[PDB]
Amino acid sequence: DMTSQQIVNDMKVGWNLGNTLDASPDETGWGNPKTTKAMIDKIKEAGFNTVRIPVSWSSHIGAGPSYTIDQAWLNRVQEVVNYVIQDHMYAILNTHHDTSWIIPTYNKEAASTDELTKVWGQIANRFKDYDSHLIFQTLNEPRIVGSPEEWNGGTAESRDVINKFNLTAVNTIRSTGSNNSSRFIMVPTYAASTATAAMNDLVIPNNDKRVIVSLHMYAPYSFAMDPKGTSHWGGEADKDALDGQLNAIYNKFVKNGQPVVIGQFGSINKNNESSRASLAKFYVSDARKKGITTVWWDNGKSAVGDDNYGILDRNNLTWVFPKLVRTIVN
Ligand SMILES: [Cl-]
Repeated sequence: DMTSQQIVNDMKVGWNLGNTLDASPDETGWGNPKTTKAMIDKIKEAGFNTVRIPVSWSSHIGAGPSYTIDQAWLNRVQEVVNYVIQDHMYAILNTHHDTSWIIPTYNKEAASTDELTKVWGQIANRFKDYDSHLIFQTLNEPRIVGSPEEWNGGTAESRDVINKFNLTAVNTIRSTGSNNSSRFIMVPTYAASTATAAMNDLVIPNNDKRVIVSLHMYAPYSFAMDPKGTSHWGGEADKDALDGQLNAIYNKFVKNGQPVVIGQFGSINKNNESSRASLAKFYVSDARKKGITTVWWDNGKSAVGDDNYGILDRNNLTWVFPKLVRTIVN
């Protein structure tokens, strides 16, 4: 009987198993160890209630027109889903670095739609009997790689085609029955962008009451993502800018009865844990006041500088940034 907003609130706060099943050609390909139950237990013990499990399917899909997903890969994905589910957390299962075959142009739409139907049909069938703690996310950051608008919310054409892709995925999921008839489903804007036009052009498939919007927002960019940007965050201007961004999401979606999960946020290590914790504390608390649940991007990289978003050392089961983790889960 739960509503989408009740689900989002129950999810509380999440952690991404990044650079893992989303790596290629296999789980260890980008330097992370094979995931264990003990790693996921650490997540639960810290107080997270959601794990997002990004999965890149491309390397595991056979030739058209069957597009068969390798059974051993599905079996491994299910092992990882089970770590999370057996710990009584929400699991988000997606498609991830799949832009090679998911291409949002009118010219590529028919072929991508067909493959999405075949691929989501197999994923959904395998996972159909899980309860509502398993959430499907149709697409990660669907976009045209290399286009000028890739990180600016796309174009009218690509935003239109993404709506068709999300609709195809939702219909395919629901068509498989069992608990997929009522499973909660996350769908992104173009690139999961918070750009005004990306959010304005999103159409919820079938106006389905069990669809949640997925957005990614590593704000503020210069502090959080840019290795050349400032290493300090705090104070009234920084709070005002972030509150403004969260309020735009609240005003567009949440206030109108459309729930939102920020399925990726985070900051890189600039030897600046205090600033990173100040940011996370404000981000998570202000998002929650606006009904929005957040999910930290952890790629297993905790050295200093570019792309080091990891906060758990998976190899020795140690939280590297203990003040930061505590601000995320409080
Ligand atoms: Cl200031």
